[PDB]
Amino acid sequence: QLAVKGGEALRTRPWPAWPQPAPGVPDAVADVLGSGRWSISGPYRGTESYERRFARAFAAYNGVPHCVPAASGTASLMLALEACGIGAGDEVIVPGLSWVASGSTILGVNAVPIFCDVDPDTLCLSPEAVEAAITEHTRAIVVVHLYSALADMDALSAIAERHGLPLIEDCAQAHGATYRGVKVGALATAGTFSMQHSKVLTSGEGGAVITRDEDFARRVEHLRADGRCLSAVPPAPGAMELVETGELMGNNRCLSEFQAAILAEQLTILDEQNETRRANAAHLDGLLGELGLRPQTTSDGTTSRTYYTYAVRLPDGVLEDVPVTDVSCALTAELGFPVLPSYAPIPANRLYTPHTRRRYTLGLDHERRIDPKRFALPVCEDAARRTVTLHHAALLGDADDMGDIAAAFAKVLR
Amino acid sequence: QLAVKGGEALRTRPWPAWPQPAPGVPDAVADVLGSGRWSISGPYRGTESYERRFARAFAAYNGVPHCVPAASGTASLMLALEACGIGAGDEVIVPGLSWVASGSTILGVNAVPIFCDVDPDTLCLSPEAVEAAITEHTRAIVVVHLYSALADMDALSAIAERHGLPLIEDCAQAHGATYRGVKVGALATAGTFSMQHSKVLTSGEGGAVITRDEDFARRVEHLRADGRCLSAVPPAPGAMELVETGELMGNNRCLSEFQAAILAEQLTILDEQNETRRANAAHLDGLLGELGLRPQTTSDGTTSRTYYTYAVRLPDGVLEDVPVTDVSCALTAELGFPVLPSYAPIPANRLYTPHTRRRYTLGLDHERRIDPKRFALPVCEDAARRTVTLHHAALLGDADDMGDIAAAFAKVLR
Ligand SMILES: Cc1ncc(COP(=O)(O)O)c(CN[C@@H]2C[C@H](N)[C@@H](O)[C@H](O)[C@H]2O)c1O
Ligand SMILES: Cc1ncc(COP(=O)(O)O)c(CN[C@@H]2C[C@H](N)[C@@H](O)[C@H](O)[C@H]2O)c1O
Repeated sequence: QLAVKGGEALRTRPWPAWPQPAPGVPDAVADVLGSGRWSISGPYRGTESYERRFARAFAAYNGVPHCVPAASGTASLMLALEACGIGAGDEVIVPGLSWVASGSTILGVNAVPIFCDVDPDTLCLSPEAVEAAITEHTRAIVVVHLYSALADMDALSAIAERHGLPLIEDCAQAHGATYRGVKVGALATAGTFSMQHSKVLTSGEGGAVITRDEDFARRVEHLRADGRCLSAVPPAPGAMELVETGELMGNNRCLSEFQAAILAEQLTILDEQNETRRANAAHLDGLLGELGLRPQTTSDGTTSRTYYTYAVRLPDGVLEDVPVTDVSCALTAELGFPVLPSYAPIPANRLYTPHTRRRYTLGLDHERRIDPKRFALPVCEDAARRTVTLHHAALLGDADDMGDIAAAFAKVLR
Repeated sequence: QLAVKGGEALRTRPWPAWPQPAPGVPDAVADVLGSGRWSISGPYRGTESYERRFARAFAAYNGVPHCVPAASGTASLMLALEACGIGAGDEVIVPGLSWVASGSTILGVNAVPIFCDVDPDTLCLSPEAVEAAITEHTRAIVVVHLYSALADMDALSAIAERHGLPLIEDCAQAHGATYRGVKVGALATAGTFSMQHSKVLTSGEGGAVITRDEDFARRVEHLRADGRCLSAVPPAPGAMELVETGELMGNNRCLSEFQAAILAEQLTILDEQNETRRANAAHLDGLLGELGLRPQTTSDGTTSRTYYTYAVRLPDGVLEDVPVTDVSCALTAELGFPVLPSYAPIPANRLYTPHTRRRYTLGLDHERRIDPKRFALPVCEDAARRTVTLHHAALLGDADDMGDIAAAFAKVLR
């Protein structure tokens, strides 16, 4: 009966393509091609760079005054980290359940990630877990709005404010979502974004840092352009717009003109796309609830959700002896679309191997601190055993598609 | 009479635009747009990624079996360093005279850069300096083919081999140059490239690592894709092509498909554009020689030069107490094209401030070793005080263009 064991698939036809190119992209790219400036680090040519146009637009969209575009969400994390003053030996609190980059970025600026457990329904950083993990070395909190949920920002902001800690929102999986009507990434110290391929807003690769703090964005600017930042006023044509101010050392984490032009165009269809997903997901939550599955929920205070990924936990007492990879494999086969397990908890992820990397060999104390064996994360581990996920391309079709998703799940439950 | 001092400029006509888009780009990009895969970290869709196409193109272009593309010349360096096993506290020998990233990339893997003086005429890393600077802590040598010159690679390889030290060629400023017939970056352990805007091969932002060691490439691969590597053979369509091997922890420094596609197109005309620059530079060498200027020279054995930038030392006993910035500012106003001082030596570069980044505060002994105040680089200092430069866009025009350059020099020199 099951396709994985040679049965008939329920469905094999294609799902929606991703990404969906916005209509203005080829013109915007053509204009870049002819501009005589393909990165911000090239000389001023008399008009505004697409790096700036995008920054302006993305800032406006998130309802903040500052944005610094960047090469990747990995870069965005690291820039935001270092702009908070985070450095060698500082503890950064992070959720245990996220893509591996959530741990490796902290490592990459020589800080010590302090993996904290997550809420069992939303899978976002547990505030109770955060308070318990604060030490005298703690210097930042990173919160991920994971898959389709927002974290409990009222509680987290409360803990950050009390302790005098910056709170960074990693919105790689949440673009355009809103908590109490404020766009996610505009609620705390700084917001951080991926525009990698799979993300709801994408240029194949990219990122951004957003903030309400001018000095913060200025530090970020230095950190992404080798200690340079854009002049207040444009210079004459042929002169560098990035000035060697040298307030703070940096590296190059710049976003190309091509990618900036692409994101500006993709941004104009973002909300429409998120509406399509949102509606389909509302439909699915119902169908899957009827089967005893528990979809991921969102924190109280959330006013709109962005579905980067649909995550749903299997019903208690069903397939409890079958490894999730098998379950997810059988679903994949019925559906014609990947259905994958939840991320492993980071300290148990085979991709997280800091002792293999000589960059991090900083002597015994630091090696003890960053040893991932120190972290047990009951909720993350359970979620990893029990929760499967679908990428959001699956939410971009018809209401009928949701029926297929439910049919596959029902089939596999027997 | 000087334009800068109120007078009439010599030239106001515009100079060649840069970058020059290759004719296949729009179609290439449109192909990306509709492909359903905008990065390598997106699932496989039944055809080769542009990342693979460019990679294979650039490997073959350089005479070597392996190429791993990357997000920038900065990433490329850091990838190469970690793939040599460089980590915390290791010393890496580097030239004193180069863009600041040559220093900060080393710092970023927690290593201790050891700036060494250069050859007074080629401005490239001096063999004697390198030999003098070796210690039991040295774990690599990085050499830069600076501006338009190639280093003495036979001399450098010989020192590398004697000491059992890997030798990385930073070829950011030398795409397609050849030493004794062999493509630059194919001469030692690994070659790193920047495709930033201003470089001769560009996608606004981009880079590559090339090597003939398959294991080394595999390590680079892991290091750029968060501990993942492309499968030996493609998976089924819809499956991830990057596989979580667990062999080696990494970070995201992937290059987007859009950039990959652009670089594959721009590769097809690189040789022709290099020929143009070459002929203009030859002719300009003579003209500037007749004024007592000394053009940058290249190492014996160079079989062809890539001009990323035309560098030239001012004549001895002439303007010999006017700041270089002042001379370079005067030439610019005469030429309607930017002419700039050489790089400062990195330890004296205001962009180079380790003390400003708490990331590096690893302890007293480390902090002292990475203090740039420890260094003395007399040749770098002298060249920086007397050398001015023109980006290679100047070299893309006529012989009349070369005469304008000479005629600006002539005029400034009184
Ligand atoms: C919460 C969060 N924080 C930072 C990042 C890092 O963003 P990037 O450097 O753009 O990859 C991501 C990206 N995460 C994705 C996750 C995906 N499973 C993987 O295949 C992909 O390469 C990566 O872009 C994330 O989800
Ligand atoms: C020898 C060498 N090694 C590594 C790099 C680093 O490459 P990227 O990360 O691509 O900038 C460069 C680039 N250097 C350039 C130099 C230029 N003056 C500056 O305005 C520009 O932003 C930068 O890309 C280099 O020349």
